[PDB]
Amino acid sequence: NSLSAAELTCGMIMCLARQIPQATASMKDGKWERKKFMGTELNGKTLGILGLGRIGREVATRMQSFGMKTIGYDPIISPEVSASFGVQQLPLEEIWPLCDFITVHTPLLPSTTGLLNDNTFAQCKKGVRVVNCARGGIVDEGALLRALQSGQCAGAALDVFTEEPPRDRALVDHENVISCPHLGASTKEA
Ligand SMILES: CC(=O)c1cccc(NS(=O)(=O)c2ccc(C(=O)Nc3nc(-c4cccc(F)c4)cs3)cc2)c1
Repeated sequence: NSLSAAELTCGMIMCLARQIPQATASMKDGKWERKKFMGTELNGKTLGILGLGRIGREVATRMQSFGMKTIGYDPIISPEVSASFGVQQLPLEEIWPLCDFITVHTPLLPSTTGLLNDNTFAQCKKGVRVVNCARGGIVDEGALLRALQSGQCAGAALDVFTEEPPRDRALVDHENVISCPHLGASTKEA
């Protein structure tokens, strides 16, 4: 249930940091491009977790074992509660500039549609990497594409889309985007 989505989320973080999907595609194309796929060490990097329910918490404790600094926001949870599972809660506007990675684990609500958009992408560190394994639309897909084309977002991992399967292929086809056909709950155990 929740663990299958959390596990996919953590797998997406790893794939963004080390470009494994892109590296595998390169190898199967007969190339050996070690320089192109220089990646990111996760230890010491900051992961922003938006939404601190069950799945957000599971992602947090897994990624803490990699030495990631886990910060986040959830308007239902108090900072004292989030501290108990190791997530430093800050106001959203303080979160954007600090994150190397951002992952969303909110319900899809009016307040969370387009949570990442043109405004908040601009508040991020240049080169932020974004994961959406929750619900399509939490990350504004048009804004995400603009951030990818500018370099403001260095990479994105999407398990979900506003339309499934997506009809607009701009995100899926982007070289810095990794994607899955909504596999979040696709394990035999789940
Ligand atoms: C563990 C504990 O003692 C405790 C204490 C109180 C309640 C619970 N219950 S819970 O843990 O199951 C749970 C359930 C729901 C939610 C939740 O609805 N979160 C949402 N976030 C946004 C959100 C909007 C904008 C930006 C953004 F980043 C996030 C919208 S709604 C969060 C946690 C548990």
